[PDB]
Amino acid sequence: MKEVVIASAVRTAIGSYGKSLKDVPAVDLGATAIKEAVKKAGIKPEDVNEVILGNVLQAGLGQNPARQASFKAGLPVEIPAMTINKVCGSGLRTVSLAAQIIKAGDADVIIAGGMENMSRAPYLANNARWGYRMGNAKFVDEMITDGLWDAFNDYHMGITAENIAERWNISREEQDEFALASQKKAEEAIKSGQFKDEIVPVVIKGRKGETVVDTDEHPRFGSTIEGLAKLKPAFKKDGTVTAGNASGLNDCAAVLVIMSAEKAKELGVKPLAKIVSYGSAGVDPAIMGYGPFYATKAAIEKAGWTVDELDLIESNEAFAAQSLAVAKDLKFDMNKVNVNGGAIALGHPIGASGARILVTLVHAMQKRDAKKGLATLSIGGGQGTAILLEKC
Amino acid sequence: MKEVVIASAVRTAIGSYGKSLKDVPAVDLGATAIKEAVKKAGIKPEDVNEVILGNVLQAGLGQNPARQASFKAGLPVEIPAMTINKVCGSGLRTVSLAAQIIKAGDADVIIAGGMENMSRAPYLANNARWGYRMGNAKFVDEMITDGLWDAFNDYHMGITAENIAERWNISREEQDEFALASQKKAEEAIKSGQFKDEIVPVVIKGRKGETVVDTDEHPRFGSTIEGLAKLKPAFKKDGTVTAGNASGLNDCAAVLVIMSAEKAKELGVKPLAKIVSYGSAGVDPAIMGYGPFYATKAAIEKAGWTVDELDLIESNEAFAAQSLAVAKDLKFDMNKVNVNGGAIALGHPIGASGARILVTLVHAMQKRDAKKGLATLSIGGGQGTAILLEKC
Ligand SMILES: CC(C)(COP(=O)(O)OP(=O)(O)OC[C@H]1O[C@@H](n2cnc3c(N)ncnc32)[C@H](O)[C@@H]1OP(=O)(O)O)[C@@H](O)C(=O)NCCC(=O)NCCS
Ligand SMILES: CC(C)(COP(=O)(O)OP(=O)(O)OC[C@H]1O[C@@H](n2cnc3c(N)ncnc32)[C@H](O)[C@@H]1OP(=O)(O)O)[C@@H](O)C(=O)NCCC(=O)NCCS
Repeated sequence: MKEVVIASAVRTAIGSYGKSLKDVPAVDLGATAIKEAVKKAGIKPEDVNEVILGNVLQAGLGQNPARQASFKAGLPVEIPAMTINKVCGSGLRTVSLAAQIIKAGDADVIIAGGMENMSRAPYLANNARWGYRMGNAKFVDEMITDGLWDAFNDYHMGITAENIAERWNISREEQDEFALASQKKAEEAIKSGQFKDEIVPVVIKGRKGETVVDTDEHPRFGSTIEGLAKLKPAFKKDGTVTAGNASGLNDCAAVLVIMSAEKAKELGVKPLAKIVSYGSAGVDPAIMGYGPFYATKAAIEKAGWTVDELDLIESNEAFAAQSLAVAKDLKFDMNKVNVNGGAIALGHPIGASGARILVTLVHAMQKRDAKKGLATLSIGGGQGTAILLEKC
Repeated sequence: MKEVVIASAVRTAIGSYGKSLKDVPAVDLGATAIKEAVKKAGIKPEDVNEVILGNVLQAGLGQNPARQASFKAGLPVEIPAMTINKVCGSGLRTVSLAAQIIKAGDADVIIAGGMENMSRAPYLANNARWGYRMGNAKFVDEMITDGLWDAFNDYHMGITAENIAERWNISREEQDEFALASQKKAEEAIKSGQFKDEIVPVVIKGRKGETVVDTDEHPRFGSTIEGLAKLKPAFKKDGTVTAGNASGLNDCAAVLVIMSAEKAKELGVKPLAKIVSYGSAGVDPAIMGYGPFYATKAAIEKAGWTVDELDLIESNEAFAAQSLAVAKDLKFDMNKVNVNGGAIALGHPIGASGARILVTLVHAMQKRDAKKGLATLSIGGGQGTAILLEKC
């Protein structure tokens, strides 16, 4: 097989629900990231063979959101594009799909990653076409239905976290301590400039002014264990899961240029990392948060690695409960996990999230000179996906 | 690299808008086709490595429609799934994506295809979440916006068909004659049993009864040139494109089992066709209907074939105008094109359409003993995709 590398890795800041990125469509976040990713790779727009982007809340975004992001980015109309939906895994899975297509001999350069604007999701009327006839009906929150609700069990993803808290015996306190540690890591990383290299600014041009968004806004600086302990349960009576130990609803795009090592050499690109292996797996939807266990095991086996060999790990924090279960069973050294904070603090912009963690991983590997890295995350509907990277 | 084969190919009947399959969600049509494809292929569900399905109108369908179809088919939960949106080409692109993943060394057996229920598309309120504040707004038809409207030029796909008609001087009369020919061929094919081997019946459990849908209902038997000439332009004043010479809005699923030739031999499968090559291409969105010209050329070049070596062709009839343009420029022998009718008569269920013409092609190739086949179609947003088959 051809070897496959990451040439550049870029993301917008992660905006909070209804806040900083509320007026910026997902496809415009995506275009902002694409332009800057192409520029950071040091290639020309004409060098890209395909665009593959994750997006989950596609409702009313218009034909083929990936194609829209591409066009708005200045990429030639000649380049094909497609939009992938694997829920939370979308943005990570496009990167392994890119690797697969390159290994198949069909391209040398692919723009991958994902984009999401949860703040902009519509409401739906399911029976307006042919009519309600009589009686009240549901005005459906598309964000919940398309992104956050289990289609088999008829409950919120937060209930899948409670299921994991119950079965693995992970206490509210353990969940709150994990959340607090993520907040503290995120604050320290932001203030020490760890994200400065990876974040492309988004310029919001209104009728009257320009505003620049370039800082993650979701973290709660000065978080305390007492603050967390007082929070009410978010999903069920007497639940362990709360807004403080669950990831948020957020807006972001994150994009990587993926290439064959031989194309990168030819074009003078200095790659950030090699994509070593990857894997995807399914699990019972009721415990979807455990998906990364199987996906990580598959990818590691494929690579001929072990977990102990890993230098840095990004394991997406959909919920403390599930992150803890996964870490425990994979026996992670928690000092190597989400060293710049995770999604409890930073947010979870579902379509983008997988790509966002990989962006974060590859920049952290460069800065810390770490040789081997893992990114993996859980997927609503009962899946996991993972990618292993090696420094070039 | 590994050789890639099609082990089975099945579709539901194509229902008309608001009619026979109005009460059957896309994911249920998909599940129906998946179960029958796995059966026809002669494999176990546990031999399947991934499910990759096209679906365009995802709004309110719940998390990850491909996973839902996979789950409702009875496939084991350990199998991963993802949903692809490349508009009209979604269903065909999943097949070449499967071939790429297999060629990459990452799987041996993939369920691919597409599913769509256009009758069931919701209406949307885009600003219900944070408020309209004041003034009337749009109650958005999600089928139009997500499937049929150009995101760049702000007009219907039918206007892209007028554009081609104007550029190429394809007259109303020429479009109507092409339409009539498609209708006659579909009638002949339906009545002569050509679609019997490929159609899986859909069993609808109504309160009143149990009903079975197993026949394509869109064709209009006894269509006449005079009947076509009386129709009004559907998209612009004094236009050439009408309801009669455009494809319809339709509901269907079409699924294929794709495997390495090595695995097929190990499992005792007798394949239907080898996948020889494939391609995708982008064009200006305004002339999207021309996408197959470039896609087809790429595929044929990769294969080192020529157009005149083709024994059967399925070139999707999004509109008579664009089918006629692609056909003139690729120089097709029209007697080998859409021999069982095309989408003007049969319908165009967007996410499934590209898989549906591939199903139709492979069955037609076994019936007529043809050696080489091409499936190609246009994509809204200015793309094309194509697959080349050689009969085993
Ligand atoms: C949990 C959830 C319902 C909360 O949504 P919300 O009510 O809009 O959340 P908010 O961020 O507004 O938080 C509400 C209040 O909780 C409190 N809160 C949240 N995090 C806190 C923290 N670290 N410390 C103290 N208080 C906190 C605050 O009081 C906040 O009010 P404020 O913003 O005025 O201070 C939502 O984030 C959610 O659904 N998350 C899970 C997402 C998910 O399932 N993703 C898919 C994973 S597979
Ligand atoms: C053209 C379009 C708007 C028509 O929608 P519609 O009005 O719902 O179409 P209908 O099937 O109801 O047809 C309307 C009337 O036209 C007439 N008609 C359609 N096909 C006909 C034919 N072969 N002969 C005679 N009359 C015909 C009929 O009178 C019909 O009324 P009836 O069924 O009551 O007899 C719709 O099919 C469309 O938008 N098609 C294009 C889809 C598209 O763009 N797809 C994407 C491609 S990239």
